[PDB]
Amino acid sequence: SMHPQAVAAVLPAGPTPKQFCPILERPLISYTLQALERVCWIKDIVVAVTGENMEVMKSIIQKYQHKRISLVEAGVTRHRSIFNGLKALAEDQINSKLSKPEVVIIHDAVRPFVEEGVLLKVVTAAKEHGAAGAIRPLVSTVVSPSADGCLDYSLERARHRASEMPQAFLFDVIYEAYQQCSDYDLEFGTECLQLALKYCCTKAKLVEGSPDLWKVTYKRDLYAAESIIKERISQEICVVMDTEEDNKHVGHLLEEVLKSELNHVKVTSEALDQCYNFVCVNVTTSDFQETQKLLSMLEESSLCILYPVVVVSVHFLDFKLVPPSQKMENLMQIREFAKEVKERNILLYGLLISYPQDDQKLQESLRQGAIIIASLIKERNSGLIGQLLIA
Amino acid sequence: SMHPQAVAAVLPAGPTPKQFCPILERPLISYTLQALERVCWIKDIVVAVTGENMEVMKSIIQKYQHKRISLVEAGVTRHRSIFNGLKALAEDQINSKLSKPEVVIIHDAVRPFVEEGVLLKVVTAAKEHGAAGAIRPLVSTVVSPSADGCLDYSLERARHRASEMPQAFLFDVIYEAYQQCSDYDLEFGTECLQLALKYCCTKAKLVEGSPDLWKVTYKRDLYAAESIIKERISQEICVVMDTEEDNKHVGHLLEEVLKSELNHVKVTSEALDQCYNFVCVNVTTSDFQETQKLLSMLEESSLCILYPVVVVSVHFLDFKLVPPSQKMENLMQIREFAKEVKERNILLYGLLISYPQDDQKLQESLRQGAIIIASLIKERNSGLIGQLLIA
Ligand SMILES: [Cl-]
Ligand SMILES: [Cl-]
Ligand SMILES: [Mg+2]
Ligand SMILES: [Mg+2]
Repeated sequence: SMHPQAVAAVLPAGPTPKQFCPILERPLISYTLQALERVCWIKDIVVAVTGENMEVMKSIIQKYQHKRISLVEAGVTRHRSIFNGLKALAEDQINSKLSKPEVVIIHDAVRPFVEEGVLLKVVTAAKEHGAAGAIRPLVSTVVSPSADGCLDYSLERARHRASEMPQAFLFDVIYEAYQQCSDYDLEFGTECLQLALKYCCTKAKLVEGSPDLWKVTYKRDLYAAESIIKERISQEICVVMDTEEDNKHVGHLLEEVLKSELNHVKVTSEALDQCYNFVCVNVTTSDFQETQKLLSMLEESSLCILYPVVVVSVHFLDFKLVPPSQKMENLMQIREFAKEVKERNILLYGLLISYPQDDQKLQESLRQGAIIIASLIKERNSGLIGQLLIA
Repeated sequence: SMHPQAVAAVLPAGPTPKQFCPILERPLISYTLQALERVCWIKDIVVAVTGENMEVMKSIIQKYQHKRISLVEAGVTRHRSIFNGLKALAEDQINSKLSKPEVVIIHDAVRPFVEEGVLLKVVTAAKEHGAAGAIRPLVSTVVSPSADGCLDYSLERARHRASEMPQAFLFDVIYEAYQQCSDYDLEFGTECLQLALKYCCTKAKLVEGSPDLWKVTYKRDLYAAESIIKERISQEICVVMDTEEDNKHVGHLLEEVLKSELNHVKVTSEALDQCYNFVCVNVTTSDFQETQKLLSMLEESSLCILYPVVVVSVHFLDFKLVPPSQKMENLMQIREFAKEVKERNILLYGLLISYPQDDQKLQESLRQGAIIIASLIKERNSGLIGQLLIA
């Protein structure tokens, strides 16, 4: 209850920039906006986009239900885009629609893994100093080429750092800096903290940042970001079951084995909240009554808007190696359901567990079940939807 | 037939460095060595490792069958490790075991995506200039902190570049540079090209490099590298079949649909060479005679040493929705085979295609088959081995 007061954010969102490149069919900028919106004390988030993209952005705001977002037109350069964002926040006009912050954050649309910690640190350092920025060590040596493309000099790696986002400023300082800024610097400047230093004699505080702060620039960064996203949504599973005592027991049985086999995963069970993996468990039918309920409940929801939701429909059934033909015929309705719910961003898979078995055989099947489920969750791959797997 | 003559390479292999971190259970350094060994004209590859790791490295050389590798002891710093590598190549002693190169390449063990192109360019520039290095543009602004951790100054992004590997030198130049180098510079220097400039007045040629040249430093770089590796081994598939005319036709049928559905994939068919994906096709039995032959042929091979090999055993069978119980019982031997060959780094999956069907139903099953196969290839995930999938 001690959150910074009067804070807003500005994102310039103007190889080619990757802010609209999809990850799991969702544009990268949407993940960044989500990460910023989760920080309750950032009152307004001002995003600069170009005219050609203004409609894509608005559609993105609607589709993913982003809150506290005000759009402004980007300039041709990054400093111009940021200035327009600050203008919109200045509350110094008849036209102004937004409270003037004390502290403003600058972030980039292609840096989706920002969290409340580093933000708090840069906001706090900026109150005390006027300006602040996240830094990282250099991995590569920096060099200066001559006109003919030969080594002129090398810089001492230990005396330099890479400037990263987020940055934060006392609003009046940075706004005043932009108002004094030469048009040359607006065109060719890359670094807001250098503006504050040159035009307001404000020496920014450099805060140490995590490896997560990097900017998505290349294809390989998109790969890395996809993986981090998929890992983070793999850490929670909800096992769902009927009130029937048979179903509750196998459901809880599976819950327990998922907990013990998948270390560092939060597993819960609900009868029949930011969870994207569901394990629906059934003994008492050769059908999908429980799974159908769960799907209809998710087809409505906005869980499916934000990330692909994985649903594993699990059936405990009596059989030696293969279940009887007629029961297997019923289970194959999974294919049809999977095809339908794929359209709503749900990935539906089936898993058969032989029940009952001898103790050790059943233990092994439960472990295999857990591994299979973890695998389907990890990969989140649409290619295997509708399959009936066996533990 | 115009390859550079008298070339050798030196790799200093001494968060914590990631050269022994596994990707697909194979250490990162092994992928780099493979990439360098593929360049035929690099006569010797000298790798510096620390004493504690000398045995791991030797084991790695044996396990993955690396050629042309000579090991030397790493120093405590990077310049010391490189000097020892050059010493071993100098051929200026009774103890010398290696031809003296005209040009030597320096590379890093944690940069596995180096290819003949950039190598040729830096070797060629180094003949003409004495020294040469790959460069990249800067993504982040570089700054200098003051003692109290505040912004001192920012560097102009457009006048600087990030120095990357590979680098190459006329041997005598760089060897002479190391022989004149102060112990301070051996301790604190990060940049071989700066050595050549300071101690031999050699201005290195800066060659433009690809985004692939980056160094694996963080967990997120390991993710990216894994993805790139898996993508590159996904571009070739071998469909394997009996001489039986029935099997040849369904095998070739599937080959053709894989070609058309998987654009930019090289697909070939062999009867029953750097391919890690096999599709074994069978109509004429409810058994795995053809697949067993293929597995035994791979259990011997060194394909499985370098990358996990994916094998999809495909059965075309008559059935409406579910195949008859007794035939399904036979197909479940797949589970047992998969468990066994997993130990030899082979990932075995099963796929059932209903045959015959009406034209359009069969077309659809073939397409789904292709998507399933592509998915299993893409992910290369051990969790789903032994499953019988249905197209
Ligand atoms: Cl402006
Ligand atoms: Cl030495
Ligand atoms: Mg600018
Ligand atoms: Mg050194």
